[PDB]
Amino acid sequence: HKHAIPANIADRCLINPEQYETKYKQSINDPDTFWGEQGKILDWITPYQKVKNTSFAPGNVSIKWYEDGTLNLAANCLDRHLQENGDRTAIIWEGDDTSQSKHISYRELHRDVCRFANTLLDLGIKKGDVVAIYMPMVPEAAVAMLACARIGAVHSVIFGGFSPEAVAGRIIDSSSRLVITADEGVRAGRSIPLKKNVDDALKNPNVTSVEHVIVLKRTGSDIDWQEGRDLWWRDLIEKASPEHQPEAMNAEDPLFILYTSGSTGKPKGVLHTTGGYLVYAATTFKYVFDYHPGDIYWCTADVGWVTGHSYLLYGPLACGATTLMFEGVPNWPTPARMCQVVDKHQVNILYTAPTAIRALMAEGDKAIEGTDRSSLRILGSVGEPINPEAWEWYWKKIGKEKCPVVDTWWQTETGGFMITPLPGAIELKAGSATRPFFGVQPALVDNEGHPQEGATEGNLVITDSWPGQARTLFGDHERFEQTYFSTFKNMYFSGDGARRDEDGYYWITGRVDDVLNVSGHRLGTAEIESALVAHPKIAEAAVVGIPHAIKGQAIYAYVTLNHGEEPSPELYAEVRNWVRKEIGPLATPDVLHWTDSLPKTRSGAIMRRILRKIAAGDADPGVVEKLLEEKQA
Ligand SMILES: CC(C)(COP(=O)(O)OP(=O)(O)OC[C@H]1O[C@@H](n2cnc3c(N)ncnc32)[C@H](O)[C@@H]1OP(=O)(O)O)[C@@H](O)C(=O)NCCC(=O)NCCS
Ligand SMILES: CCCOP(=O)(O)OC[C@H]1O[C@@H](n2cnc3c(N)ncnc32)[C@H](O)[C@@H]1O
Repeated sequence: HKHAIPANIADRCLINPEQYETKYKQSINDPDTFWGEQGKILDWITPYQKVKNTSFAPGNVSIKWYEDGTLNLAANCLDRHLQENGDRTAIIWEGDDTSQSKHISYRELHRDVCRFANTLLDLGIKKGDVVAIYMPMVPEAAVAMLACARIGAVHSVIFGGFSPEAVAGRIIDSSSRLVITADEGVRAGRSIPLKKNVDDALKNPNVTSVEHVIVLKRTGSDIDWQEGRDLWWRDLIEKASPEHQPEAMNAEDPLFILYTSGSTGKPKGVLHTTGGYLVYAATTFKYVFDYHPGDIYWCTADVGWVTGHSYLLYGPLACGATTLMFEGVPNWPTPARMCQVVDKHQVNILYTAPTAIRALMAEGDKAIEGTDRSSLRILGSVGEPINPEAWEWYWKKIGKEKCPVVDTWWQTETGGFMITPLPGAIELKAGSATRPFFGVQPALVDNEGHPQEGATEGNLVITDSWPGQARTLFGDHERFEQTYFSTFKNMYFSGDGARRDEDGYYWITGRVDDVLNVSGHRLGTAEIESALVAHPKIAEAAVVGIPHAIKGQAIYAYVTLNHGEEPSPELYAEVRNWVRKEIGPLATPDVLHWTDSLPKTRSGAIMRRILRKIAAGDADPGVVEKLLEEKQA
């Protein structure tokens, strides 16, 4: 049944159950008053007058918030805190090696961001230019992002785990002018060859836009160097002035791109602007994590993903929080690592992923052995569904039965939390995201777009805009309309399925499109198919997800070879390595199913549902039996 709000939370919560109901209803009935007042969570250089100005209508998808106002994201995350809180830790950095760590005051963070901003400008970088950031979990990644935002440059963070080919792709689509990386990343006592990956990516003859590469000496390893192109981070920043006066950006000036896998084609750059995004990130962070000054906060998400943008850096810093940046993996060297970090830094709010929770739970009490955990007050979960027994293990083992768990459902296209508990306001059901946040109107529709009311299930749509909504796909607004606003007209389609129970709670069941969730990573099946088919021995491929006790879904690839070609264990490894090279280790098929029996319709279209069910272990009609025999082997 429900978990009641505990008294300690009741005594402190910013939002109680009555306040939730009042605010939500105003957020929907009168969003201009509600967000007009709520926008004051930030400092504006010139105040807005218009608040909500959005349309989801066919041929007129247009989203604007606070449009006539100006601000600077770097000033809201840094400058404004300096006067009263400049000595406060903005970022606690915990190294993969626990003997290495740092506390970085707001004043120290501000200074390096000013220096790096001048560094960028001196390099000929201007407002509107795209800057690729391919960084490990080090504070210099945050410096780079915040300095881009300060000067109105549009950063494009590329997750460090992508391959040279995945990196080149992103640089080409975005016309990145600059690449910011490190000699090597460090993760689980191991090096990641980031700069060398950059070298390989930049040899792709279709990469034409890049003028420099800035390189942080993280490990001091021997690397190759291209004179003139390659610049050391330290060389540049030490010669830069610490004085930088921030200019006003418009609320709708582009802030960042994030490449996101979709149901069809290669990943596209989900674009966020400035005002609405930052208002929404700060508002959701504060209310949902019940942030009180002095609260130590740790989100485990990588900087390379939206969770890392909104809830490691932007939400927290705007709010004047201490946010923890962990360099490593929550279970290395031992499964107790995560909770040792909590004890070490007296962390009060912990926000992580179900895959991580499941990985720790497999280790049982080894995940908590020798650790206290008493500083914790709030837990959270993001990225994927969480089953009740993982939710209960997390709530009992990590939170000592004392901490509410906020299961936050949202996406890269939403900027911030969409459906989530608030810890002082909403009683928890293990596995449920619960109720919509302020300004969020979910609905469920069937495949024909018919709204489904009460306790039912359907396709999860949002029926109006909210301040943190992505504004477009980089260079392709028509695709943006087509992808999200064309299936169910006048509505934003999330691509997820959900049920709503008799209490009005949402239970997110997962993607209903051809998108996979693998270790809490969003990947398209079509893009893995392309990677595979690009192999010179492969003619066809069909990728499906299957359940996996830790990963959530594993990648199961049915593969048809060019005629005359034979399978082998050599070829098996080689085809996995092939995808590892095309995209990255994150997209590596778990299973390869060699077949000549791909099930096609009368018009040659792949019957995915049957592949899915067969892989899950349970025209030319004969193919099913051959597929089942093969699967059995
Ligand atoms: C559970 C988890 C901690 C396990 O991590 P893991 O032990 O490294 O295993 P993963 O499946 O994640 O990674 C697979 C590979 O990618 C590599 N990798 C992972 N993150 C990397 C990074 N940041 N940079 C470079 N390589 C990375 C690993 O080293 C591994 O490589 P290998 O096969 O050569 O050994 C991790 O998958 C995780 O935190 N996922 C949740 C995602 C999330 O945070 N959700 C919300 C984000 S929006
Ligand atoms: C939120 C950070 C992840 O952003 P991405 O844009 O990479 O992925 C969004 C998708 O992750 C799943 N998802 C995310 N959170 C949840 C969640 N809390 N419960 C169930 N599924 C979730 C949903 O399917 C969603 O469409």
